[PDB]
Amino acid sequence: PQITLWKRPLVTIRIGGQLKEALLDTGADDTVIEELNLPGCWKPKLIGGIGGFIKVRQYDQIPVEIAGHKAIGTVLVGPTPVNIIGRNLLTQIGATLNF
Ligand SMILES: CCCC[C@@H](CN[C@@H](CCCC)C(=O)N[C@@H](CCC(N)=O)C(=O)N[C@@H](CCCNC(N)=[NH2+])C(N)=O)NC(=O)[C@@H](NC(=O)[C@@H](NC(C)=O)[C@@H](C)O)[C@@H](C)CC
Repeated sequence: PQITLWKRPLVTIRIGGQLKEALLDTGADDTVIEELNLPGCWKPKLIGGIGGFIKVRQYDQIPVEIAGHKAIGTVLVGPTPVNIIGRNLLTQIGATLNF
């Protein structure tokens, strides 16, 4: 699709069999989702944002369906204020910015 930016670019994703809402975030290197269980092994990581750093769980090679487009890649899980789809998965679905 073509998504304009008058409103937050929120979309439905499927991850681990569950439906969630997430923000398409060109300013995020990585995909960060609120605390939940995912299958498999994770390792501890820290990530930064506007306000500082938080601790997250890094899961690799997780399938995510993003507005009906498939991706498989890293998902970080932790106390993010908003679920965000970052460039690691936006590139997989062919997302670009256009103006
Ligand atoms: C979680 C809240 C929504 C997404 C977030 C994405 N902003 C980018 C900004 C770039 C850094 C300052 C971000 O956090 N990116 C992180 C996301 C985490 C991630 N791992 O991908 C990032 O790329 N982090 C990199 C580091 C890049 C930082 N800069 C740098 N390396 N020079 C990293 N790998 O840790 N937006 C925001 O932080 C903005 N917040 C908002 O829009 C709203 N606030 C809330 C709480 O939703 C609004 C109500 O204010 C800020 C800028 C104020 C207008």
